[PDB]
Order: sequence, then structure tokens, then C-alpha cells
Amino acid sequence: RCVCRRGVCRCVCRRGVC
Repeated sequence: RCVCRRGVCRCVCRRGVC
């Protein structure tokens, strides 16, 4: 699960569970 916003991808992981 990585959240991308207009090319900016940031992985909001669940404490190690990305």
C-alpha cells in the first residue's frame, strides 16, 4: 500500500506492513 499523489508516492505502512 503506497499512496501516490500526482507522482509523489509515499508508503503509508502499517508499522512495517507496507
